[PDB]
Amino acid sequence: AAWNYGEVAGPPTWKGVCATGKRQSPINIPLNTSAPKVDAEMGEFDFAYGSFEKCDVLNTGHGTMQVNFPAGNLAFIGNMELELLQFHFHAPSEHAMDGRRYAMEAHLVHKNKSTGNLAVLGIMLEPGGLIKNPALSTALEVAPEVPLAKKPSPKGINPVMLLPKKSKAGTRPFVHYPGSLTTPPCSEGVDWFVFMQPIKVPDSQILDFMRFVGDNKTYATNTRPLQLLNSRLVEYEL
Amino acid sequence: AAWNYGEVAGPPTWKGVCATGKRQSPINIPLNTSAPKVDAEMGEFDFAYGSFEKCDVLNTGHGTMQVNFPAGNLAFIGNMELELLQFHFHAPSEHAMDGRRYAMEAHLVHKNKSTGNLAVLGIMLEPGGLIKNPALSTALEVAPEVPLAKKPSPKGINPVMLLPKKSKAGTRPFVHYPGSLTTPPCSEGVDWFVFMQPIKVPDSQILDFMRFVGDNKTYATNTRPLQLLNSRLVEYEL
Ligand SMILES: O=P([O-])(O)O
Ligand SMILES: O=P([O-])(O)O
Ligand SMILES: O=P([O-])(O)O
Ligand SMILES: O=P([O-])(O)O
Ligand SMILES: O=P([O-])(O)O
Ligand SMILES: O=P([O-])(O)O
Ligand SMILES: [Zn+2]
Ligand SMILES: [Zn+2]
Repeated sequence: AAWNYGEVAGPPTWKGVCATGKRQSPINIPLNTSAPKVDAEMGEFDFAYGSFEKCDVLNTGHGTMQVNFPAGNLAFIGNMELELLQFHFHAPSEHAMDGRRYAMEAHLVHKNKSTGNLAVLGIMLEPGGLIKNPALSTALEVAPEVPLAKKPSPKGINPVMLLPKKSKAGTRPFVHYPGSLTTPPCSEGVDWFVFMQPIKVPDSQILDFMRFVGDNKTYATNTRPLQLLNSRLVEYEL
Repeated sequence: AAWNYGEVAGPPTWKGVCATGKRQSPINIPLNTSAPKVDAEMGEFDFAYGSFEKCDVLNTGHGTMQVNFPAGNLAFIGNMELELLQFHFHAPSEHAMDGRRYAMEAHLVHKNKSTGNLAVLGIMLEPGGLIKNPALSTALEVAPEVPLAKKPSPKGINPVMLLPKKSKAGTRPFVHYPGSLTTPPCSEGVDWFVFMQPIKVPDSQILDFMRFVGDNKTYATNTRPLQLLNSRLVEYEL
């Protein structure tokens, strides 16, 4: 009949810009579309991330844990310098590609040192991996139980492990578009770069994360529904 | 302000008995409780599932697939004859054990020949299994992806495979309680038997099922919240 489970009741009740905004994330990312793809002409990312950062792991109390970093983790793109602030995860992925979401999505949030605005790199996490992603692994182990608490992690964290390998041609193809934080206050003016290439994590880790989101008592999600592109352009650095 | 993702939005708005009835499923099943427990004194289940070749797999448009059986598969418990009509699944589990849901719950739905009620057997699926479960596997393989569509299974689907292994005393401990269907119209007078011993399953299959629940484009759940026990008691045949 006309009964369903439906989507989580949360997001559609969010107020503020979350409802009125016209530049909201996440959005769909067409990549097998018939429409012309506007090249972002921005170059390739160059990453200067540390290999054993010492991090605070916060429990955001909204599902994901948040691994915070000290300065000196820099990513370079389009003549700007982005500094890494923190990473966290969402399951399922928040962006889709051609309408389809992935098992998880890592978000690596940066400050644009050039501008002061927020930049966010999104990486899709796919099931099927056989090597435990140590960044995600450490972030699940150190994650404090009490919401809004934060323990320092004993192990180091290499955030490079949440980025795609360079392809056979040396690229890390991506798409770029202006958007917003995916959680309240859903603030706009955020620059989004989303990597086309997923990383393969093991299925155990994805379930571990959904378990974390469900507070070790069930399996839950923490993703916002797709938003309307509106008059925005997605730019492709393939 | 405060905000969350929440749970799915559909269930709390299901109407009719879903809302008014006082014998609804699922429920939390205490086990590590001081409280004394009423023994079911019903003996152990015996299974005579035979006519499992040539059965249909149906996509219900409500998340799970449903493996329909022909007449002739019987289960016996107490003085009672349970005729298997179909099985399907939920992720995460619908019933909880001390407030803990498992990754999946299998529901084998029978007609109780002896009372003219339905009877539902309920098995928890945990991750961490080394062998694909064959019933769940074929269910996933054969299940048509188009909603409302059904397809005959080429291979035979042995429903016994969804039952936990006998304990080191020859038994499969379970709890019994009168409840309802977990989906609308939530009709009451369903006999629930929930087994206490989960079956371990490869994480691949759990994500594959959550994938199926998500129209093969996301990962989603299909579970109703827990329901008040009210006047009932839970019978334990441990
Ligand atoms: O440091 P990368 O950007 O060459 O990996
Ligand atoms: O920035 P490079 O040294 O990884 O090419
Ligand atoms: O990609 P899978 O086979 O781990 O589900
Ligand atoms: O950084 P997010 O949580 O707003 O996506
Ligand atoms: O393989 P497990 O650790 O997810 O059970
Ligand atoms: O068999 P159920 O899922 O309607 O309880
Ligand atoms: Zn995020
Ligand atoms: Zn069910």
